[PDB]
Amino acid sequence: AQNPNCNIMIFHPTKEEFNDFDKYIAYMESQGAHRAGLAKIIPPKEWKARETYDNISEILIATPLQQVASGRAGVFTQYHKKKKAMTVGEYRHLANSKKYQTPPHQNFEDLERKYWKNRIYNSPIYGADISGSLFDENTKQWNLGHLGTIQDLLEKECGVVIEGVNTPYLYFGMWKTTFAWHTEDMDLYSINYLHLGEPKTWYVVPPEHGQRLERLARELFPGSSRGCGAFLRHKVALISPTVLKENGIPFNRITQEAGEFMVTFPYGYHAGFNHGFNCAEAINFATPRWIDYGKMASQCSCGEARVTFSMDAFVRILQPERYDLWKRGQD
Ligand SMILES: O=C(O)CNC(=O)C(=O)O
Ligand SMILES: [Mg+2]
Ligand code: NI
Ligand SMILES: [Zn+2]
Repeated sequence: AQNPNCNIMIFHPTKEEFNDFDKYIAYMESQGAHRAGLAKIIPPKEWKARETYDNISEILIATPLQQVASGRAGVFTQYHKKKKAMTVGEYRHLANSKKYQTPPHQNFEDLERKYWKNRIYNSPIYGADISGSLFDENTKQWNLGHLGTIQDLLEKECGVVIEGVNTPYLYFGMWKTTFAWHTEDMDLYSINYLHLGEPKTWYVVPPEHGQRLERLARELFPGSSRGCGAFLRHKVALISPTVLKENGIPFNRITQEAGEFMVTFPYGYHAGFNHGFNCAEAINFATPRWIDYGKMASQCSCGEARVTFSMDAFVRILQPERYDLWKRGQD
């Protein structure tokens, strides 16, 4: 078995290898990359997502989210308080202000220490989940707005045609903005490109060990666990690496820099934080190997997780027994 310790793998495709996205994903999996839950892909040196980022400041962040924490420094939840709209230029200036900017630090490890020590005492503002793309239409390789759609994959594998669309999302971050522990909707893959700015640190649990993380989360968030049988679908819980190590949960960590792709694999729980002002683009995707994970994906039916239009069909076709109750949650 390839990559039996489930280490995060880093790939350096050539420009020729960068042509066929599906083929490269399948290659990475042939080498065991999925066992980690997460892989990094460094694009060939010839490639670019677009010519410059000089003209992005007038993008609107219609609903910036203030991420307010509750709990202890290594075990907390976050809720999102909606703020008034602002442009990307306004948000950048905010991120760089004395109240929100990255503190002085020695290196990524020192910054990571400061994040876990101090995150809960601040409420950074995240421009998350903004439909759109920063890839130039002329970028033909690994263009996250031109990928094969999940509905087309389901149709090719299973023969059933379904409604729904699959488009990318932009994320504008600042120091301490945080993504809570989660897998993707329907335990899909994700791909994330860091277009510009400061790094993003990731933590990930190997898919084969995801249930160990779930069991710890039920112990650490006991009221949330009684409320919902899949409360990590709410995307609000944080657990630090120190706490994970204390409880024997297998995980790995890596820092993504501008110009790099990350791929998350089906049922790879991940969480992380931004180092400073940045912009990422991400989308879900599927492969033939996903289908069996999609059929088994947990679901939130308490009603909190409330998700896209296109997830309906995935539940309806892959999880017909659950359908009924899940749609009661969504309505
Ligand atoms: O970058 C972020 O805030 C969150 N991204 C992801 O969870 C992803 O790409 O799967
Ligand atoms: Mg603009
Ligand atoms: Ni994700
Ligand atoms: Zn729920």
